[PDB]
Amino acid sequence: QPLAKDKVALLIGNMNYREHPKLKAPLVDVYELTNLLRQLDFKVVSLLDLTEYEMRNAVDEFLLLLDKGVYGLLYYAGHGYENFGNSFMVPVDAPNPYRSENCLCVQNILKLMQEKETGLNVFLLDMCRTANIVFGYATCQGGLANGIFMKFLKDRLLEDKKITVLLDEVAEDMGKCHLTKGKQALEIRSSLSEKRALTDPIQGTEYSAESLVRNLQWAKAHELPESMCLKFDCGVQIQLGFAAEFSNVMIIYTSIVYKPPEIIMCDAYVTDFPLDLDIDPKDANKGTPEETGSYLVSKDLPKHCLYTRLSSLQKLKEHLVFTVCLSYQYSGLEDTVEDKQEVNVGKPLIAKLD
Amino acid sequence: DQPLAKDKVALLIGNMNYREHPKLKAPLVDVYELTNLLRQLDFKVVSLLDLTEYEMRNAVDEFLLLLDKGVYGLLYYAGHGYENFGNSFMVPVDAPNPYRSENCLCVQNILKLMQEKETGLNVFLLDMCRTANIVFGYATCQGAEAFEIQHSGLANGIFMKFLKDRLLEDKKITVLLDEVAEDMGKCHLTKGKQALEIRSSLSEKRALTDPIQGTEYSAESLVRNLQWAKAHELPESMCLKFDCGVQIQLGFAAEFSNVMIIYTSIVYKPPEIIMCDAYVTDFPLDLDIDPKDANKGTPEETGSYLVSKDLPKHCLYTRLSSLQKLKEHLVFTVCLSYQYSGLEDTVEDKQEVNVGKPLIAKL
Ligand SMILES: CO[C@@H](C)c1c(Nc2ccc([C@H](N(C)C(=O)C3CCS(=O)(=O)CC3)C(F)(F)F)cc2)cnc2cc(Cl)nn12
Ligand SMILES: CO[C@@H](C)c1c(Nc2ccc([C@H](N(C)C(=O)C3CCS(=O)(=O)CC3)C(F)(F)F)cc2)cnc2cc(Cl)nn12
Repeated sequence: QPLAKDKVALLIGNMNYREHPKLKAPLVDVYELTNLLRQLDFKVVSLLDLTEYEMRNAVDEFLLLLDKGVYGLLYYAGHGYENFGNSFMVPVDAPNPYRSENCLCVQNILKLMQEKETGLNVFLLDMCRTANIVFGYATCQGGLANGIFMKFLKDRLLEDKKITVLLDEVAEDMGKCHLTKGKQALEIRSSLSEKRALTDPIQGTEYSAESLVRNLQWAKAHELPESMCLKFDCGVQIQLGFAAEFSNVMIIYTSIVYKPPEIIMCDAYVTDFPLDLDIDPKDANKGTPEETGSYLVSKDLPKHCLYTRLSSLQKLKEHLVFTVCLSYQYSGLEDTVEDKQEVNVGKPLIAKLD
Repeated sequence: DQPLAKDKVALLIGNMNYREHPKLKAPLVDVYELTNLLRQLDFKVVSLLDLTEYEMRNAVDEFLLLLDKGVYGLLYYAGHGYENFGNSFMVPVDAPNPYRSENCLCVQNILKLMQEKETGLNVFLLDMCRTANIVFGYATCQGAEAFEIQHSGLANGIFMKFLKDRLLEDKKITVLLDEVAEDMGKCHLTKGKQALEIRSSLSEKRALTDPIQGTEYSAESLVRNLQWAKAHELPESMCLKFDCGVQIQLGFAAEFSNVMIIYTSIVYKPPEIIMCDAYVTDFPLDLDIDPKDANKGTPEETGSYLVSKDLPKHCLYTRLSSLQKLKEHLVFTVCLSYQYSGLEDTVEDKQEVNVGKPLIAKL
């Protein structure tokens, strides 16, 4: 029975390009793929909208996890560039027109992967135009629907079959669909000489330094701040919540859980976020998570709160410090009272790394 | 439902006799055996040994013109190869030492031309020594180290030994090749001697065993049949009669599309004649036939080990390789040295023969 020493996955979805058309599918697809891989016991890091420097750092750190026998999976969705026989992943800060030096060369990553003694290394490119390496290269021409590749991949990914056979079925499913024939293509390259599957069990978990390094890094990237009850001088109590949508996207939500009898009406809101997050106050404190651009973790969030989506957590170099304001009017009075409390929740999710 | 092929054509090239590089042995057996397995799957096959740059570019370009809509193509190359700047190359027998890209055939350039075809299935197999529905098998093996114990020259190469055991399966070509890759992985002898990468954009259930689409007489179909029929035309057997009464039969067999075996035998000898030798000579200079290799008592003495079994026995054999170099009619002389009963004098006679342009030279 083939076994994995560990299962690690890096998933990058680029959508909000500074000088190129915006994509919608990577958001839904990276989130879908993250939960499918968690079902197969992968430790996953999922990141949205990365610059060149961020993507190069993420890919280099992912490659350091590929110790002998480890199963790796690198998925990229976004703009892709093809030039002089090479393909390139396009970061969100790419100039117009594309230049090689600003993008990540796919063949350079494949060359770095061939140097590893991984039990399985899957590299999937879902682009808009022995190492045991399986490379899938999906290409399509330029609301919450999946992209073509993920629509077919998600319905086969949990199969207990050799990864090459399973990807071959995905390519055949696409060729049997009229939507794909003149819109989407799939190319698979493989030097897999053994029976290896994403479903293969992880080997009897020892506590070696090598395995502890891999678990530590992943554990940091998943650290959410604990829920907080803020107590104000006037008696008002605000509950503060934190949810992870991606490794670099966190949803914050607030609710006035206790309002004293003597206070007619009160409003709470979050403000003064670190400037490196670039939070537009007009997109914060929404009555629904969907209004923040958060449509995936929405269902699993408490109701009747105010929501703020904190994306770009990878850009935070300091502690996440922000303010909770309170505007309350006393009974039988004509004054609006303001009071604020600073909150330091440390370095959440991917910002926990350094 | 059952996928169909409009037609099935294959071009197999095996380079062994390098001018400035080491000689290989496995392409001879591998190209011969793969030809016979493909014929069993109803492919029209062209098999060529030892091609120069010019010959290879012509063979590949002419095979690419056969790839009409719905056609199943297979290109197989065995010989020296090299990878330079992400591109791989097929080395022709006239390539200088060291390799120069302009003298070699770029594999990526060929794959690009295949992409422009509406083929039902396009299979490109490289067995090198170091929409289109394309399936590309890139096999690379370690060049034989100087002190390694060599085995028989009639042994299969590593890739073909594994491929021949799966090739006839009625299974999707990508799955079949994936099983070949896995068979090589289980064999620990191949761990550092043979590698195999499979690249595929096949989007349908295509197999080499798919039946050919209800055989027609269209112009486009007849064009592929005609070119292939020309490359398989052998001269018919001849009976040469000499003044002395002796009759000599001259026979012809094909080993490869560019290798023909000629054989002579005495079919009638008058009782008054005792000694009687027939031998072939005056071959076109372009073929470069060494007379020391001609007129042998066994096919194996000419370097012919594959069609030997199907050749008539008790003949004199001559192997004519490099038929692709023949630029005019294959004209040669059949000599007769004989002796009458009771006489010490050896009498001589000869007859010139024109057998047209055989096999690949018929193009
Ligand atoms: C080994 O670590 C774990 C968590 C890890 C990865 N590491 C990783 C991911 C993203 C980044 C980038 N970061 C923070 C910067 O580039 C920073 C560098 C320091 S800085 O001050 O410039 C802030 C930006 C990005 F993409 F988020 F931006 C860097 C490292 C990658 N894949 C996996 C898969 C699994 Cl499982 N674990 N894993
Ligand atoms: C469409 O035709 C058929 C027979 C055909 C091919 N054609 C083909 C064409 C040229 C050559 C070369 N030739 C003669 C020259 O290069 C000559 C060029 C003119 S010349 O006078 O210089 C002598 C050499 C070589 F390789 F033999 F050398 C070899 C093969 C190729 N693949 C297939 C597969 C199937 Cl099925 N049919 N098929």
